[PDB]
Amino acid sequence: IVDTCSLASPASVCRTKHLHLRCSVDFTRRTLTGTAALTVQSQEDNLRSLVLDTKDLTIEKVVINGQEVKYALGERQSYKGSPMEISLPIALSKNQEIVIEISFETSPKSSALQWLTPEQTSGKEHPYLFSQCQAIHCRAILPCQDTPSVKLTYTAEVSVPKELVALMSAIRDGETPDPEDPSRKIYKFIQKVPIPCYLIALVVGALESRQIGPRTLVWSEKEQVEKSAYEFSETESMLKIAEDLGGPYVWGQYDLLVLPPSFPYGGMENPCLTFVTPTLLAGDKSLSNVIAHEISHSWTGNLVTNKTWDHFWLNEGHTVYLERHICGRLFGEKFRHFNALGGWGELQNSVKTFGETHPFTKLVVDLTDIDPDVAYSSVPYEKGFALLFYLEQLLGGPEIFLGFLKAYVEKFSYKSITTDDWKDFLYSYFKDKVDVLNQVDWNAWLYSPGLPPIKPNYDMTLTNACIALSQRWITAKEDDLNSFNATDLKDLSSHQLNEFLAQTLQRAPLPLGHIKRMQEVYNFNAINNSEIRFRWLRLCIQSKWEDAIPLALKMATEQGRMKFTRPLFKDLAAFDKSHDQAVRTYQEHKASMHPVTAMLVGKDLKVD
Ligand SMILES: CN(C)CCOc1ccc(Oc2ccccc2)cc1
Ligand SMILES: [Yb+3]
Ligand SMILES: [Yb+3]
Ligand SMILES: [Yb+3]
Ligand SMILES: [Yb+3]
Ligand SMILES: [Zn+2]
Repeated sequence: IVDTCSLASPASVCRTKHLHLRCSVDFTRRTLTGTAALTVQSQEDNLRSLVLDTKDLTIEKVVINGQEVKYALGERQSYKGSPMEISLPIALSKNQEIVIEISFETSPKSSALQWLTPEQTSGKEHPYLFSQCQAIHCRAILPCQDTPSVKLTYTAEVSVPKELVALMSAIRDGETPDPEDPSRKIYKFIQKVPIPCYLIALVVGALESRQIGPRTLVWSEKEQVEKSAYEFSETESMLKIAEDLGGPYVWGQYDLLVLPPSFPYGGMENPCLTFVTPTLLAGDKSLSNVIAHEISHSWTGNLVTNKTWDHFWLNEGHTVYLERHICGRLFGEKFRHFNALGGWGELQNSVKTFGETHPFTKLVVDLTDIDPDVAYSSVPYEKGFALLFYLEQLLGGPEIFLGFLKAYVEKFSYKSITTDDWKDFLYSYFKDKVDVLNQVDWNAWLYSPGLPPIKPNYDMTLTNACIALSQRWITAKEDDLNSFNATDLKDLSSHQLNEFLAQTLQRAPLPLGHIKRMQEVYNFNAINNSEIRFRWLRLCIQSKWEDAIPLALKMATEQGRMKFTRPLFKDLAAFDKSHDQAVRTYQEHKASMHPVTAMLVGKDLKVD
């Protein structure tokens, strides 16, 4: 099967087995410079050339067997970058391995990287760099077969200014002063478990660590360590549950890195070092499902991997499925159902926003000539989850379906698979239930746009109070507003508060007087919980409350998680009173934003 997002030679032609990366980080030039040594195994007879992905890389030379070889860069193909063809000096037989050492330098404009000035950090004294390779940005750091169909181990040595610390998606393997430059340090890393390259990660900054479990340090700038250690304290208990459900955690360490506010995603499951947004820091551990999610990826995604990005739902549906099982183990089955139902609500929202015929409301997609970053949404997460929850109920319940899950992980560990591999295995595992599986509308579930053909069964117990309060507000007239009071919230958890706001946002706009009264009685402006504040601010802006404009602009820019930043900017652009402010604010912040987020918000706003 073809990876339409990669220009490199496919796995049927050759396979990278190992990367040795030696590089130096230059904050003055905003470049990573060094060598990438790829141990490549031929999958063909008489192999005489191969192609790697690159994007905005400067190649100095390519060395094989101690000598330079011929290579050429093809024309750039937009978001895919430029293909790099390398002429092998000796034809390779099948299964023969060689080492190809490429000397390269990244561009400042690397879409994989954000370079922060001291001013953009917590500490204000030192600059900061972080990577984000998923889906296809690893090629903007180093030449590689940038496709999740290929898995490799890696070792790395990274030279940085001595006042800073480097971390990677790997086990830390020592530091020393840089023997060539006393103003620098060299940090070493080893990743002994084979991984797709999208899992390669690097951060360099003024980082400190705190131990929070037997195999977990939290890393961040000093200003955030204390809050992060508390917020994620349940990590080890989640890892133990995850091991029970998925089998052995094979990666050794499970560290967490809390990035600066411009980190563009809730989390990234980089092996040995999950990256998360500081917008998780609600002060009460209430957004810890994101940690449960990233933990779960150590099985579904990092062990069993999607073969191409068209099959991304395999990564996300199964991970959300495991995530909600971890939460259910910790807080009860009724809570698992509460979050499952909330996820269905997010899928409804996506389908409504995209449109019920939109190609990216399909579960299995076709990314031919589409930038994965433009396609990305919560659909593969929630439509994928819905399919699995539906199957769980069809096939005899969670205990039975968890047996399939563990078997599936065992079966495909260290491999990259397609939707058919998954469905073939489902049928084999549940062969005594084929008659039931054969009545599943597979083509609709997998390939039709819109809401899925069947909605699962959800327990309503923790949801009822959220809907009831939302409905009171929606059905209230002016002469009913007096009856609302802070006592309304006294028995709602933060999770239920968030769901009340989600329910209400689905019916937005509300009358302006309603939203004013809400603030007057509940003081939602004072809540720092990022998920709650996000929905609250969207509700205010869509209901045309001008007072909320500065609050929404501030949330949109003072952090950069796209889940929040993109919709806030879009709501602000849609509101006539804030439109010009939204565009100008974007234009003022554009140069200092994450490159991917800057591109997407700019497209969202039609700024060019
Ligand atoms: C979430 N991660 C931490 C950052 C974004 O990572 C991506 C993962 C997959 C991707 O490609 C798609 C998008 C939609 C449907 C199918 C495939 C695009 C981006
Ligand atoms: Yb041959
Ligand atoms: Yb400044
Ligand atoms: Yb098949
Ligand atoms: Yb009335
Ligand atoms: Zn995920």
